[PDB]
Amino acid sequence: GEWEIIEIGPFTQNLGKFAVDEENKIGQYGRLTFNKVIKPCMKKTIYENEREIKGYEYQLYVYASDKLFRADISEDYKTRGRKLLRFNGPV
Repeated sequence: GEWEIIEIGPFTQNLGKFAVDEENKIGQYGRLTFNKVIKPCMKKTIYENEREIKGYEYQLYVYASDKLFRADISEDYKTRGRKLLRFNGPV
């Protein structure tokens, strides 16, 4: 368990892809969000000791046209959960 931001290209757009494809999950009715999906993203892996988990939290900020957004991805184990949900962005 230790890491953080990596790149500033796909790493961001990535969440954007699953963003609209997952926006439904955490929520109920997804929408359009491809205006400006990026913002200061970040990621943090989560490995046990001998490969008992090896999770990864993907936090992306989707700055769409209608406004600024952001989702949170987490895929850990041992006492975690794997899936994309978060999709907000306060002001």
